Amino acid sequence: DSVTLRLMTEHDLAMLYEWLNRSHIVEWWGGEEARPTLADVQEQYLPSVLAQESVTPYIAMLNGEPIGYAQSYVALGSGDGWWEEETDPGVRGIDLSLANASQLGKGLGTKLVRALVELLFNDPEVTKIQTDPSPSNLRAIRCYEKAGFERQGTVTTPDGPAVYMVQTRQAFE
Amino acid sequence: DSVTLRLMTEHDLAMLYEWLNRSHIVEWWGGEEARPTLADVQEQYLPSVLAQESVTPYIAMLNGEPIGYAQSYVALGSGDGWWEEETDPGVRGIDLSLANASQLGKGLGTKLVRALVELLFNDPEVTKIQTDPSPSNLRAIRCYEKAGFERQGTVTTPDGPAVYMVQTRQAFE
Repeated sequence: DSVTLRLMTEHDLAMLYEWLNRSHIVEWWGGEEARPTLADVQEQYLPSVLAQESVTPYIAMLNGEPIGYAQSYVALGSGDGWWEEETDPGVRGIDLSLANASQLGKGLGTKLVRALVELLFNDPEVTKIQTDPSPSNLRAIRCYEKAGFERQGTVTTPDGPAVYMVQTRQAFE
Repeated sequence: DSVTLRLMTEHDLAMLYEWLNRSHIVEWWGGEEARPTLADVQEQYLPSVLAQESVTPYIAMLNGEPIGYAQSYVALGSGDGWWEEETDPGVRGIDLSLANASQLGKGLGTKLVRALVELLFNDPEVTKIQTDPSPSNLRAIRCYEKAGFERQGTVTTPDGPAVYMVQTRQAFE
């Protein structure tokens, strides 16, 4: 049980494309529809395109095996209505939504979160990590808390209410 | 005649490597030194690595042929002491130092500048483009002025004084 992260590179885009075609669920209410093409993936996840939005892509690995995709982003200046009240350039948010996109039968839980937190605090410009799980996602909230995150309350995002959680460098230590 | 820019991808790293061992000048005051390997270049300019620093890499093209490399960056929050007085997330900096690195002949002047500015302003989050040429570089400064930038004065950077120049979305229109 060794969970670790690396930068995602373009060679990973084929793999991500494969994983998104595993994770593809059309719910009865039917957003989604499409189902991504290799070109769709390249277009959305190209590292250079993510760079324009201050997003950094990662591959989460279990025992050297890539099992999912993660992203960190600079909260401040995110746009499309995201994190509009942010003031501090050092806040990084994390997006673990694709962190089991390979559909392993078990999630890397707080181990995954700790490794991402540790990696991000390696950059001296980073002051605090935030994450915004669904208010109904009690298990993810608990995993974040076990990893050192503290619930701050519920915020309205473009995707709806979210439970806003943070870990400062100081708290992390 | 027709200058365009596209996002740089990993495929371009070899070409960039070649351009760099091509426009390679060692100055009497010694620096630059080591001389770049493919590995140095692929490591330093890997788009995912640039993403971690909120830097977007571009390949400048003339009539569909690659002639040089350009980067833009989010000024706010850059660190290593860069742009510490910035407060606006919408500010993007440009770095044209390698924009004629193919050294295939005559340089794209204002045309290049305008195309990079246009591309950045296509992002609604971008409020202002900045550039920081050497104060002795009177010709670069003139090209930036022809392209719509306005001198704001001289600022101290980690690399010494630079002439601070900007073009607001308003001014560009």
